[PDB]
Amino acid sequence: VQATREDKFSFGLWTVGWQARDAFGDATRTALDPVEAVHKLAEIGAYGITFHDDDLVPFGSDAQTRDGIIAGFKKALDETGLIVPMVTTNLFTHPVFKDGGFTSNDRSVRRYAIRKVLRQMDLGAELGAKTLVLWGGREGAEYDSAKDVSAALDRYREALNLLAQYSEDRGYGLRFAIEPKPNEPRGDILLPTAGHAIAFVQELERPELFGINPETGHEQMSNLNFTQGIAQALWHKKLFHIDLNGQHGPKFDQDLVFGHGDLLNAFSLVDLLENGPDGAPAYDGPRNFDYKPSRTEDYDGVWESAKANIRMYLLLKERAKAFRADPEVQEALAASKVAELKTPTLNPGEGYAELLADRSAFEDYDADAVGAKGFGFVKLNQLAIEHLLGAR
Amino acid sequence: VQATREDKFSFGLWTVGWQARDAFGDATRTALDPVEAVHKLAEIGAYGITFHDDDLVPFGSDAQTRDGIIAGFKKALDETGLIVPMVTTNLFTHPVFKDGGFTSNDRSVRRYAIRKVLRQMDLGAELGAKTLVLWGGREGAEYDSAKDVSAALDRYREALNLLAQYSEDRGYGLRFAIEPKPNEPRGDILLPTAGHAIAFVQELERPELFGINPETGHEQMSNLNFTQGIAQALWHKKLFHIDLNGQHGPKFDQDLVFGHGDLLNAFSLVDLLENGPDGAPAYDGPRNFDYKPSRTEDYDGVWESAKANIRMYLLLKERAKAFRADPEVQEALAASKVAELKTPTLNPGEGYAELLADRSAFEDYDADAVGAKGFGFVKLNQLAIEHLLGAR
Amino acid sequence: VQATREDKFSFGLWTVGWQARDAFGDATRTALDPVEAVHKLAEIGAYGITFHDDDLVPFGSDAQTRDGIIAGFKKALDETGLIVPMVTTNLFTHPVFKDGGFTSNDRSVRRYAIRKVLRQMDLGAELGAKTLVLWGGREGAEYDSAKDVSAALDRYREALNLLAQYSEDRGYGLRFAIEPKPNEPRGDILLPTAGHAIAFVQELERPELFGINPETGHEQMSNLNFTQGIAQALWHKKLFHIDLNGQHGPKFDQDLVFGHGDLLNAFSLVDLLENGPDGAPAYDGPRNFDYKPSRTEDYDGVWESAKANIRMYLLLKERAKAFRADPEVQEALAASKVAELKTPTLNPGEGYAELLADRSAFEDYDADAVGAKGFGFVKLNQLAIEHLLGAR
Amino acid sequence: VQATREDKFSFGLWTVGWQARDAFGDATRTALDPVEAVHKLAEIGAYGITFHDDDLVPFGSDAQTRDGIIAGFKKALDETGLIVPMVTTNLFTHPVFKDGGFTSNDRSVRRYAIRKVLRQMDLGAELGAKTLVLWGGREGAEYDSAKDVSAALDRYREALNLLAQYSEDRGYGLRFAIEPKPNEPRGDILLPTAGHAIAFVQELERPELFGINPETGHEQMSNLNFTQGIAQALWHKKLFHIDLNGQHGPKFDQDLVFGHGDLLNAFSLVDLLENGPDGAPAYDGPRNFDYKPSRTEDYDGVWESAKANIRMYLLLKERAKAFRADPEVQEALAASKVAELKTPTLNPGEGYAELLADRSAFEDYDADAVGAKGFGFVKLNQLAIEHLLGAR
Ligand SMILES: OC[C@@H](O)[C@@H](O)[C@H](O)[C@@H](O)CO
Ligand SMILES: OC[C@@H](O)[C@@H](O)[C@H](O)[C@@H](O)CO
Ligand SMILES: OC[C@@H](O)[C@@H](O)[C@H](O)[C@@H](O)CO
Ligand SMILES: OC[C@@H](O)[C@@H](O)[C@H](O)[C@@H](O)CO
Ligand SMILES: [Co+2]
Ligand SMILES: [Co+2]
Ligand SMILES: [Co+2]
Ligand SMILES: [Co+2]
Ligand SMILES: [Co+2]
Ligand SMILES: [Co+2]
Ligand SMILES: [Co+2]
Ligand SMILES: [Co+2]
Repeated sequence: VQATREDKFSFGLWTVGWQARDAFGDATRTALDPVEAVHKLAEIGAYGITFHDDDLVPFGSDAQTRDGIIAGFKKALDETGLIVPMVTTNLFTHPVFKDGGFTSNDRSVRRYAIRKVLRQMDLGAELGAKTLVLWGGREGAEYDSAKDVSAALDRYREALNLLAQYSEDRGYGLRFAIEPKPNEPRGDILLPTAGHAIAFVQELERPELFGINPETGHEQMSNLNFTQGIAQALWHKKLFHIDLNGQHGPKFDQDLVFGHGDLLNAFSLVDLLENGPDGAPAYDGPRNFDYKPSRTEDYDGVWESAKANIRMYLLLKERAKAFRADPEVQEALAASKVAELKTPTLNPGEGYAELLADRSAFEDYDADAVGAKGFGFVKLNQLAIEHLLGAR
Repeated sequence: VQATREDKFSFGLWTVGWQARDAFGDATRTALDPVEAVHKLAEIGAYGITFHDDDLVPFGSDAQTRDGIIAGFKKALDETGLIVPMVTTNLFTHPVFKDGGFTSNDRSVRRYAIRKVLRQMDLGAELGAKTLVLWGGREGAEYDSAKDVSAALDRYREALNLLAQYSEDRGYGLRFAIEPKPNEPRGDILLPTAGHAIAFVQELERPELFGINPETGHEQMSNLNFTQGIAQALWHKKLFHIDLNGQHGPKFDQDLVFGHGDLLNAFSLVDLLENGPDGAPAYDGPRNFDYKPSRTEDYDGVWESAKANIRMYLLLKERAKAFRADPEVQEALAASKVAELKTPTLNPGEGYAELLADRSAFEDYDADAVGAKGFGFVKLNQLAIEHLLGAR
Repeated sequence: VQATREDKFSFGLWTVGWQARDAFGDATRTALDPVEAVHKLAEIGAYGITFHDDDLVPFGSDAQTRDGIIAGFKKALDETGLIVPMVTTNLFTHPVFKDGGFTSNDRSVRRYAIRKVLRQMDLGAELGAKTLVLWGGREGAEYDSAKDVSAALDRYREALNLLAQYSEDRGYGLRFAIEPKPNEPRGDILLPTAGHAIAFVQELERPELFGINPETGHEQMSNLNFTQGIAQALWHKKLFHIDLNGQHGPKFDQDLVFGHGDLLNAFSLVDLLENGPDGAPAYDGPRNFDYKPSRTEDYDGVWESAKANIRMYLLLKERAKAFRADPEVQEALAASKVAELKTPTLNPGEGYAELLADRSAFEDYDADAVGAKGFGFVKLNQLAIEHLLGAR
Repeated sequence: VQATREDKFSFGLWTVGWQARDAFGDATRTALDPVEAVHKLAEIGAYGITFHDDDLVPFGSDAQTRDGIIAGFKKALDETGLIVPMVTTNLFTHPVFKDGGFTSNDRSVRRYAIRKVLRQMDLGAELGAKTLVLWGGREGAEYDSAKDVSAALDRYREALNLLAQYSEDRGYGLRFAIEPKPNEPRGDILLPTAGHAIAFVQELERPELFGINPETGHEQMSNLNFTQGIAQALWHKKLFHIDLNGQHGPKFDQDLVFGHGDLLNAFSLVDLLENGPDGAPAYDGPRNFDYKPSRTEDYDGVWESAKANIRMYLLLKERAKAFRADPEVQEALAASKVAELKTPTLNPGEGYAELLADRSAFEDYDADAVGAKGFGFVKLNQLAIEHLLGAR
């Protein structure tokens, strides 16, 4: 397979552009020119690109410099036909953000953070972005007493309400997606899982403008089931965006190519996204790859790794399709009663009164006999893996 | 120290009554008599007792026996002065619940689970319980293709809506607390964290009636910060109840005495619960110990371990108060700007327009000078710890 | 694909025989007769069976019963052609072993554990078993002050040394395999990893008679790389047996079918065992499956899962073979310099002085230039997954 | 409590000198001058300093430069009375080491790695160092097919045998300590735990010269019991050095101050090292703090955090002593039979033949009765914790 713009594969400028300076060593690669990055991505099939303000414009560029950069950027976008679906702001690199942006203990830092974001919203709106992604990487703590969480969530909410206001007033029409992460770089990060971020969003002034941008590895850093969490995000209708990558459980942030960590979970994720209700995908935003080319690689390895993300997604998609169209899989699903979960437990018009009255629901229920019937879940799981292995 | 009824220490009947039959070996202790349990716990200082229907009344007890049992139990309560703050239902032991109660693929099991709960609701109502705790231990899966999560959430919701309805109509006045857990016994349990459970409750028909019952060990099973998650729950006003115990990170469910796992996090948690605003506790519900006396112990070790839960909470409370009252701590708190997070980021009446007009928040802001100043967090953490060690 | 006796797949009687009584619920399956188990497994393609003394003969059977059971068992093996390659002893189920067998703090329990084992050694020898597997599931602790580790290691060694003495003297010719596990059932188990077990064995009196029996899920419970750990056991020549199963990182012991956990690692493992030096396998013992049919299944599901293990292993082998046989893989391997690690760092007869005199090894070495060339590892890995996926 | 030279606290130059440049942000502190560090460390009570070659002399310094730094360095040592008990080599920062030093797939880097190390050995020898620590941080892989583990161990061994030959010919009298780490910076690092490292070492040519340098946080990254691993290292007599710090389970490398992570295990660890065999410590080497002052701190914070390390150790030492001196603990120890483990299982001159003849060890053994007695481990643990809290 080959990707089409229909696939909606995007990459962050900072993925293919990571110079591979890790916590223990120097960069192994030279910087990638953003224009060059646009051309290369277009060429591999990406439909869009995303970036943090500071990825494009060096922190502290004068207006002439910044203006020049933006202009060339837009020219490259025009020429390749790539779009900018989302934009984001770097609130974690500069020493000033060492205790966070929106929730730094220092009031002046909080005011500055908001201004940095507003400035990025303007640039996003001008490039046509539809969503503003917010990754509060420095919002959190290494020690429990250093941060008042309640005060922190109030401050977080306070900054976000202002951003929605500004957008709505300017008629920018942006949506906002909060990106959860459990830890790294802070010992513990606020809004640690997709669950925590959805519950928070529900407390904003204009909740309908807010959703989440969950990332594969972030949920796997807590050993959570990524597909299962995505399923819940879809049930809430809060999956505004998605970051795809690979990770090997609880350890530092690996940012591997999507599919290179937990393959089986990658497989069920692609099944959930594409084999949505009514034939169609359950999700229609960008399929964003938020990964990093391993430090052992050079620029050839960088493009290889970019192509690997798309290949991995398309291969899994193919196998998910085949899986569902297999009459033996259907038979297994029927035997496992997967679809029976979709039928209400209560009959149409039945309330507690009638249920209470139904002797077959309690008084005459043979718990023991039902408890002895197998669900055939293992056999179903085996068919799924055989499809993934191209054995069926 | 000594526990008072005002401390509100409660224990589940299944805690001191755990016969220590684990996944790999037989019970090392004989069955605990419920009346004895009531007597024993009243003696150690508990103010209330909780139980699952099946802890008290053997599954499949005839009306006569059931009544018999309840009546004796009520005497014990009477005699002792213990109350039943919350009640719960066992939807995980009997083989019929191997795929869940409320979200079992099998529709007949779902109907049965509802009926089983309704009945405990009545008993609870009759015993004066104010909360119904729901632990969906078998709601989940071992294999991704075996459970439609979205359908399961719909069915979970459908069952809860009905319980609320019934409670309201019978005038039971119950509140409902969902207990999240990441895994064990299912490979992955639905509503894996406090966050996922709060997000869910928010989608119910009478959300004001639902909250959560987070457990120390459940959150630590995913290596999450328990204190920080409880802080978020209180922010949301969804801490209906709390289960206290100990755990040593991501491994099987250990159920150790509270403070026997992550000691630093038990300290910070007691601090958060008791050193609430207006001097007073941030939480006024039962401090329930949901733990297990280790298998190597006999009944002496059983009572020893029950008392240890109370001693641990009281010893930590004592140090948390001393911590807060220390002038040097007050000095560290100030240097760390912990309270500055409570002051709004914006001046009263300021909106994006005025913030954009402030050159000092961006254009003339010296991020470099601000980024060079330290927060003094390590010194603050060291003082907290010396207070915990009784070294100050 | 079809299994042959030369594949040497074995199953423990306790695998397919697990009644599914977990820590939270009652058994969902009836007991499996050992004889039926023998016919069933011979039937799905296994070449041998393994068992715990107590799996075959109920703890506390008189010699008449015991003898009767052994004779029937022997007939079954007889009629089916299945062998008993290894035997083990249950030193974890009975309450007496709550603090361990060989390392119980109680001296009487230690003497008893040894006797229990000596007897199982007699049975194993009579059945033709060649290896005695020892899984010290109860050796360890929940609390640090409860167990003197040093004393524990002396006592573990004392017992093992006697076992070797006995076998050697009765001429049983047995080999001993220690099975490492990090936790469950004890909070922490002694000799937690393949490394710790190997180091320990090196200290015995007849170390040549001792090795390890590492299990997939055991090493994954610590988020360790199973394949890499086996590679090290092979380098030391201590891989005497191997238990295969699946697990999803650090959580309770799942014991899923082999390959249903970390699929990518299951792949690299088959590759390591089968594509040994010179086409031939690097390992020659039994490929034992120590898994459990999920609690949600009935006997149909049980036989299904037994076959899933064999299937998984043969599908993976087929793909690992193809991977290595692929000229493009062979080319990527050359580019990544994988085989270059086999060339000694030093020239033949080169020592520190010749090395110190080689200016090209340091003085004239261009680290910057070498530092910039990529290893092409992403590409090589992408090739491996495409083979696994059957896309190549 | 104040530190003495007898306490033997040492710090690596790179601990206090860490500029806080992490994987996600710029450095928040300026460079620390080495002479300054020696002076500041002498002042807080450290008895020695350690360093990587590159921490002292910038990579690629000419000889004049290199020579001047050493001379200055030695003068500071001289003036303060501080010693250099161990030295190490940076085989992880420079890009040339992206695939490892001693086990790089590239043969020229391997040769270069050995030369860089021999050079550091000469300087260590000149400074009086007695141990060479080797942390193989870049040895491992991100992908299984990228690294031939067996060949990697051969090359690791080839290099170490050479280092030993050199030291021994020259009369340096060094001892070598391998430092294990499960991951970070590599996805999986070779010799991941203390056990893997000890087993490896037993395979070298002059094993008596090799041991390990385990680090608190490195074992905890795998959720292993650090005290228990140290106990096993002591039993093998391979504890040549120790790195102390704090960590909160499996997540990125935190490098907190000793005791700021798992406080309970920090306590049992100090009890193990100090309440040794006679009355005397079980370990006699340096107590090295390999930690990092949090990114949120300035140099005031740096010096505070250095002191905190020493303060945590001395406070725990004090409590460990008090614990063991308590008659109630002695009583709890007696009831738990801790000391009974130290008594051989067999009576003097008893072998399998005499054990087999003892009907009481099996035939007449009342296992049911023994299994019913408790060990009182919880009560013992509760006494330990109360000593820790200064509650007794
Ligand atoms: O782990 C870093 C995180 O994954 C980051 O890349 C965010 O996605 C970005 O700052 C918002 O788009
Ligand atoms: O881990 C089991 C869980 O913690 C359980 O004990 C519940 O809390 C109970 O079913 C509701 O009270
Ligand atoms: O986790 C249980 C363990 O894996 C067990 O099944 C052993 O392998 C057996 O006791 C020795 O063969
Ligand atoms: O994870 C960093 C590691 O702990 C390191 O600082 C080593 O100790 C050093 O390279 C050898 O001393
Ligand atoms: Co990320
Ligand atoms: Co991301
Ligand atoms: Co629990
Ligand atoms: Co609970
Ligand atoms: Co096992
Ligand atoms: Co096993
Ligand atoms: Co370290
Ligand atoms: Co270290």
